[PDB]
Amino acid sequence: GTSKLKYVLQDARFFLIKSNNHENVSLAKAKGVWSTLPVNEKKLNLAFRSARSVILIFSVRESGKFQGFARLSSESHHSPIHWVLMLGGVFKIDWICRRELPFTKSAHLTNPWNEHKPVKIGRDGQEIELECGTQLCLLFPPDESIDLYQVIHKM
Repeated sequence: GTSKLKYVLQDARFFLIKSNNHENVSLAKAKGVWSTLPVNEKKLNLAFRSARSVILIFSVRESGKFQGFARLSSESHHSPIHWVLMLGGVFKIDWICRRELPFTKSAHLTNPWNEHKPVKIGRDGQEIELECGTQLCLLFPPDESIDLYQVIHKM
């Protein structure tokens, strides 16, 4: 069901994460971490202290899809992660959906914080407005392997 998901998304902040390869999103899915460049690190750190939930939505560049989304559980903090690359600290994340979603299913969603361009268009780190980000997350296929009870307890 979607109800606990809606609870987690309530008044959350959303950010578009662009990755240039699948290897890094596979590592993120496996180890519950992410790292980004400092301009985005400072944005995410400010947003983490600001909101009940800060959601990253992942897209690998040239794939035509989003690869899932996750929730910040930490601020960035400085075991070396062997990304396929000046980086910042490491955020710990909790995955809410590890399922893909093709851009063709999100064509009706525009992002007011990026000139109302379709939500798939955006620089790495681009913030997604509340309602667009919420509906984008609800578009993903339900990930039956994930239990949001643990995640709700961290709010």
